[PDB]
Amino acid sequence: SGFRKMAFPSGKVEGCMVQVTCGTTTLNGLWLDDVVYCPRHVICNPNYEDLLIRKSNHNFLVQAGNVQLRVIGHSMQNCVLKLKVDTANPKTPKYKFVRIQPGQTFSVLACYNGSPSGVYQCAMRPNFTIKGSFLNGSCGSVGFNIDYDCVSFCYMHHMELPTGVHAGTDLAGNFYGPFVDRQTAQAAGTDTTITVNVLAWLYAAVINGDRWFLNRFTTTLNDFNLVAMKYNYEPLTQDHVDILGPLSAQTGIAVLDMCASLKELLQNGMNGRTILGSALLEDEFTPFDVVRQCSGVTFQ
Amino acid sequence: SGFRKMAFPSGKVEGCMVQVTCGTTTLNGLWLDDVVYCPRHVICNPNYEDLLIRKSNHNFLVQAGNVQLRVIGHSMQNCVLKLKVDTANPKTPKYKFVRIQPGQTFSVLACYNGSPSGVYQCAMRPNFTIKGSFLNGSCGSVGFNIDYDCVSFCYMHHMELPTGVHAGTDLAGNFYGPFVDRQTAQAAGTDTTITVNVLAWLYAAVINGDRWFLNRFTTTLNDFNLVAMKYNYEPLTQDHVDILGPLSAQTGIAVLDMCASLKELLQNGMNGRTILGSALLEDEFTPFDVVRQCSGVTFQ
Ligand SMILES: *[C@H](O)[C@H](C[C@@H]1CCNC1=O)NC(=O)[C@H](CC(C)(C)C)NC(=O)[C@@H](NC(=O)OCc1ccccc1)C1CC1
Ligand SMILES: *[C@H](O)[C@H](C[C@@H]1CCNC1=O)NC(=O)[C@H](CC(C)(C)C)NC(=O)[C@@H](NC(=O)OCc1ccccc1)C1CC1
Repeated sequence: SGFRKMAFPSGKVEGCMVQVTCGTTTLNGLWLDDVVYCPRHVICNPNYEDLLIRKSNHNFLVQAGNVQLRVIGHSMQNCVLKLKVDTANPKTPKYKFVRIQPGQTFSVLACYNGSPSGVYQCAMRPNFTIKGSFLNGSCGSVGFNIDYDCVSFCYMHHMELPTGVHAGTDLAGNFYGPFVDRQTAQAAGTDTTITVNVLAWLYAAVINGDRWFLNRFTTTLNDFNLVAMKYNYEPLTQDHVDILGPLSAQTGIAVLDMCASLKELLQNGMNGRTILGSALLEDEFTPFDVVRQCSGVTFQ
Repeated sequence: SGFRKMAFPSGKVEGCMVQVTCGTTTLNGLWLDDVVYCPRHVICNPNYEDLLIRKSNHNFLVQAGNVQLRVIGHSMQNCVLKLKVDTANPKTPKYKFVRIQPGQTFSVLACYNGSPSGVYQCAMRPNFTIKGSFLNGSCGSVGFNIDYDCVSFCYMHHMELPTGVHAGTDLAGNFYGPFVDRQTAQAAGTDTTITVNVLAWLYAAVINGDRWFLNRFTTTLNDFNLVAMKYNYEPLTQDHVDILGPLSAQTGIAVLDMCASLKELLQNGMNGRTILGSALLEDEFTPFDVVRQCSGVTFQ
């Protein structure tokens, strides 16, 4: 038992990170097959693709450790550079590129100079930012989930907004949210709490022996949603309730009783008590995250 | 910027996890060179020396993916079994076996049937437990730190105590804390807060822009101590103050002044405010961890 913020194991992603140097800018790249994916602003109100046509293949130093990968061709797909190199990465996992939805979580392998520094779990916030940990040179670090043996890359890091939150793209180069890879003013937008995740985390708490917050008040999805709007919570939908099925069925607490639990926590606070070692309602565990961890799902 | 609970990348440990089955008991083992380390209760108020002498090398199916490893010897060092096998692990990294002190952190690569499930950080609490995430079948999972390219193995899991906390050994088989690997009633003992860690996380907060908790008050080492023991915080030594020097100089906040901040936080609480997104005072970040995350250090 116990419950912790758990990342995927990152060896499948570690074996892909490369350093991409161009001019006096260095950042990270993702080497899959004979392609290196990286943020286009390594070539830097830019006209990126005017700036790209003025580039040559030999202008791009790609270093997989202490071995120089040589670029045989390049193209730009939205906000990512794709660098065609002369070597297939023999450590290329089975992979896909996916675009995650907000509320969904993923592991970030933060890198600098091609080298993995640490791994941690993030959620895509409702305002299309992530609360990451990223310094100068961490761009090109990827987020990912694993299913069985296949890596689903969902995030690549590009920028930090003034409120200390982070913004990036999928591996197709399209930003999450209304951000651009340009050093002009832009703000994260107001965030909201991922309600379905909070409820998932309360189930996890029950599955682990935290029941002090429970009651047997019930509620309707409509009455609950009136309260969710009052406290800056995302609306709860019947689809959310459905995904919460397995969790409810394992604990014996109907979704709508646990929603009534959430409501009393929202109106009365937690009153000096902690849930799973936290004094706040945690919203970065999906239902799938709860089920995987509380049942020991592993990955080949 | 940002500060999140960050694990070492796990791929060097991933290449060393195997499945160890004996009788009907399966748990995880660590395969370095031609030796597989695992919890000794895999051969299970027993008598382990008697139980071991009754075992043959063929009783141990050590299973590495789809490559059965032939056992060709065995021995018991305290609570760990050492299974010499006929193949040296080609993916053996540079490694060390270290016994860590309380307050020190490490990453845990939770595993099941020799397959990684996730990675996360933990601290050796002062009562020699850890607050992990471990189910049936997770024994043999290791805790570790990474330095340049060297894996310092420091923990191997064995058991969960009734409070939901977790107990284990170093890789020389010696338990942390008074605990024994048998189904005899044993409780964790009273835990305390790692004061030096809380102060380091206060600095992380400062480096990341949370200053609301600071003040111009100051204190003596003993006066702040007089307060820590009131609140179950552990003594702060002058050795700890020294270790906080780098953080003190980078922020220009003297440690005894940060102690004054923490003192005020202990006597008044957080009163609705968060620090680094927590409403409790976090103690599972060492000064190391802060400097490494807030400066970006990597691992080849
Ligand atoms: C890639 O290594 C870095 C990562 C940044 C640096 C520290 N933390 C990070 O996540 N990315 C950048 O340096 C980008 C470069 C561009 C903009 C993608 C070309 N710059 C930023 O992250 C800057 N953010 C920014 O420009 O956001 C909009 C903004 C808001 C207010 C005033 C001006 C601009 C920020 C580091 C300076
Ligand atoms: C190895 O896979 C497991 C890991 C445990 C299982 C659940 N979570 C974990 O971290 N280890 C065990 O099953 C041990 C086996 C021994 C005792 C180490 C040989 N058993 C336990 O963890 C059990 N706890 C226990 O025996 O603690 C002492 C105790 C306390 C109170 C009353 C009696 C005994 C418990 C999981 C079943």
